[PDB]
Amino acid sequence: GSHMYLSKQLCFLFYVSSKEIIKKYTNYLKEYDLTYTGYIVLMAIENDEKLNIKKLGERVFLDSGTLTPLLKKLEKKDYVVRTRLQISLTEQGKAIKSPLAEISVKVFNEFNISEREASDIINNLRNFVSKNF
Amino acid sequence: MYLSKQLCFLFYVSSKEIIKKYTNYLKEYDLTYTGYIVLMAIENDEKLNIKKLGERVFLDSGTLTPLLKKLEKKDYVVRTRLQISLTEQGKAIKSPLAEISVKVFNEFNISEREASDIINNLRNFVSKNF
Repeated sequence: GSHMYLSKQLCFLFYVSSKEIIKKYTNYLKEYDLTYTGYIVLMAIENDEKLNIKKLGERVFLDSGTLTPLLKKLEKKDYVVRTRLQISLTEQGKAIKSPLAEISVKVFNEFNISEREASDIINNLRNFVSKNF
Repeated sequence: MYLSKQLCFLFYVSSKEIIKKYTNYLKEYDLTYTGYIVLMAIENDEKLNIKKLGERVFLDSGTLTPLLKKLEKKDYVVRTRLQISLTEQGKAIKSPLAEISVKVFNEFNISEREASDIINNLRNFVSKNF
């Protein structure tokens, strides 16, 4: 019944779409030596902001096991600093977010997807998370 | 600017959350998510060539071949001189594997109409793009 046929379609279609969207980011991100998840973390920390790792994890839907070695790497890259712990952006981190911001726009402009189609996806995923997170 | 920001993030979060859920359920089978997709794509009594399977799941041989070797080590697929088919053990879990997807998307509070809208959005995006 519908729980089976709809979930199968949901599963496959999220698998293909996610796979392929991440591929396009990763392409742009190589030039910066950043992974996709690393990019997400940087983009999520605001410039005036100091965060603890738990709250940061809540915001980007990552576990501590994932976020912890990732922050160390970003620290090594001099993009974030940890101050006893709080996380924030370095001047280099704040600066690198200028070009990084262009990447989402670039990816979107590269896909065949209209402004109206994007709007619908936004609305529906809001809810898909909304009544869910 | 906002459009592409919201779409970047909302997609990130959706996939982050589907996978978390498939990982929970898949541990019992020692399967990665991509491996699960691959098994789901091979019908119970089917023998396919690896090129066609690659087509079904949008993977090139660079990713698919090592994955098939692993699935073979796990006694789920048989590879034959290259043709792929399910082992008897792989056929024995096709049913419980399918039921996982229902468990997963179920954990969402999502109606039939809400799921259908998402499906139509994504199917459109996929057909226009890949």
